[PDB]
Amino acid sequence: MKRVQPCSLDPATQKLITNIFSKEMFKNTMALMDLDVKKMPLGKLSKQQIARGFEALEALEEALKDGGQSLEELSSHFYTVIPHNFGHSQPPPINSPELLQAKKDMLLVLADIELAQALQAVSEQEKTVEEVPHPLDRDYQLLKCQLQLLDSGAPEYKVIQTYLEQTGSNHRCPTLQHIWKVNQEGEEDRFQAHSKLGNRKLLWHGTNMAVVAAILTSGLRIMPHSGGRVGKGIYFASENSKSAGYVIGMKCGAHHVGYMFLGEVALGREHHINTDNPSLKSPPPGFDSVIARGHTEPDPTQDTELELDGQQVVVPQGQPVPCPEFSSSTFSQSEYLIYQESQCRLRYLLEVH
Ligand SMILES: C[C@H](NC(=O)CCc1nc2ccccc2c(=O)[nH]1)c1ccc(S(N)(=O)=O)cc1
Repeated sequence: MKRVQPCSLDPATQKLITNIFSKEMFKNTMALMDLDVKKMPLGKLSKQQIARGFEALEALEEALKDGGQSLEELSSHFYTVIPHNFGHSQPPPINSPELLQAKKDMLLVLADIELAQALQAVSEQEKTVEEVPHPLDRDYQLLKCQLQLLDSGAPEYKVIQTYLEQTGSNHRCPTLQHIWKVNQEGEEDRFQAHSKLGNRKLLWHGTNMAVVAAILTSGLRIMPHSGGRVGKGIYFASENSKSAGYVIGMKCGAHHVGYMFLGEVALGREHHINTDNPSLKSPPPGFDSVIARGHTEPDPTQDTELELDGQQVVVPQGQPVPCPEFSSSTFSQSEYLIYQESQCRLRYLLEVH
């Protein structure tokens, strides 16, 4: 009988680790994506199944763009590979770009749920040691990501709170509960490659609770089937309200808990666009980033800076104001795009209610 060592984590961090590895959380997310958890339990999810789903979506995409299989037949194959639940009615045929991308996105999220399950598999060294860490220590250790909870008077704390408050929704701004500093080392080496590149900004990235463990383990990633209104890159926002739209939170007790990242992004020379371009795979030549510019932007006259690893990083502090040059943009709020994973380092994780 092995000893369970006492937990080293503070209460807030124990809660985070409980939440981002929660089996209920993961199954709730699968239900929210219309998956049939009975047919596709967490422990049964595999990389092969996910890869087969992407092959089925690739066939669908080719059909959508002959005498090949019907969209219904090809949809049926996808739905056999990745079981869905629509209260035991037929699932719907995947017959639009929008629905195709929504299934790609679902699988990208499912891939990160499978990553978290794979991470948790018990190693052989763990079966042999006579003492084990507390389970929340074990789970924290698996991330290979240093988290340090910040208190009120950490130098950046007020700056981050201000960014959240001034750029979050005016009527029901998310309520800040915790901030952690995030150090995923060996993001370090690849990030140091952009050390010459100025124009760094701290930007919001909101996400599903179900992908937080994966992000902490592996950083923000660009995968083969990722897409959106500015193409195949990593998406950020300068307005918390925009990123908060992507936060899938979870009911815990009387409240709704969600997580948002702050990334330091080396934007370099910006290419500004004012119309959607879902086909982009890089900036144009001589540019380091693409900014889909919104009707509004956090008032640039109120920008401050933080010093992170000896570099100045801009942090907006202003309420959003109108930008006359982009009053006719297809974007209400800006989307900031990088097309190399190396141009972002995770810096902070916020718990918001
Ligand atoms: C489908 C899901 N996408 C998101 O979570 C997008 C979240 C998001 N989109 C934004 C778009 C514009 C501006 C801001 C954001 C943002 O803050 N989050 C996703 C989840 C996981 C992955 S992975 N496993 O390839 O690293 C990729 C994509």
